[PDB]
Amino acid sequence: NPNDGYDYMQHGFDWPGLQEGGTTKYPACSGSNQSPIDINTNQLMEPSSRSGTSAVSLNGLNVDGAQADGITLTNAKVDLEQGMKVTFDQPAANLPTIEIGGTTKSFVPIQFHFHHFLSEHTINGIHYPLELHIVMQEQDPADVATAQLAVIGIMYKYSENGDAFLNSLQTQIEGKIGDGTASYGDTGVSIDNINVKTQLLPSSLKYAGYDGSLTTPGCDERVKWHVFTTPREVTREQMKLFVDVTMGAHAGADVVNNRMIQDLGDREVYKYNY
Ligand code: NA
Ligand SMILES: [Zn+2]
Repeated sequence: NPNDGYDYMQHGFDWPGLQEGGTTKYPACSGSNQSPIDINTNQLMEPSSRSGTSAVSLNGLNVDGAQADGITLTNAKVDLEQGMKVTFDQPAANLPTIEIGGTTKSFVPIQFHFHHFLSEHTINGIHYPLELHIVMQEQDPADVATAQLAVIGIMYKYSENGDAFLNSLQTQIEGKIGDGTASYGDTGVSIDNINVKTQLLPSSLKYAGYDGSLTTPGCDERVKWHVFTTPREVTREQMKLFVDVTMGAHAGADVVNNRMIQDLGDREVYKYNY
């Protein structure tokens, strides 16, 4: 019930073949620059060998939000259903940039969401219990439907010590469910402002970048991926929030919402800040 024309029962294995009225529903899900992928750290190439795309200048994302040129996601809201999407007022200053096809472009964070219980990307063949995707869109694109996107992927490994931001989100949500001001399935539920640098970015800026796609249909190949290789931490107790919210919203929802890894094909993956 959460997604419309597809689900995660086969982790997307079925997506490229779905047809309706003898017409293929998601032709781009069969492309050759699909995401997610495995990140083999011993095979990462040097950034200068990547044609057409530079490292991201994190700018305001990597400056304490309390600072003048630090970004704070404001008027933040979370959807109480699978993926727990968080939306907020569009940042307009200190935007991160990426030089693409020779042009430096600014990127605007538009939402962030989660892939819970199994990560979409793997690092050296290993999955993480949680992967956060901060989705950014190039500023003023020609058409929003075909806009260049940049996504930041952040992993969380199981640990005996949970993450601070996840704790706050869990506390806020569990509190609103408890006092009746929010119900599972509600969308755009208010939550506290978020300090990108202190609450979301991991402890090291090391990341793997490559050319990829959306990991949900239509799988459009318009994403510059930045997968940070140092994980944050999460406890099984914090992971319970995702099940409660996901099944509380739709009894038929898939609690493990990861698309399977895809063929790298002729792409290389590059290492940044190593
Ligand atoms: Na600030
Ligand atoms: Zn995602």
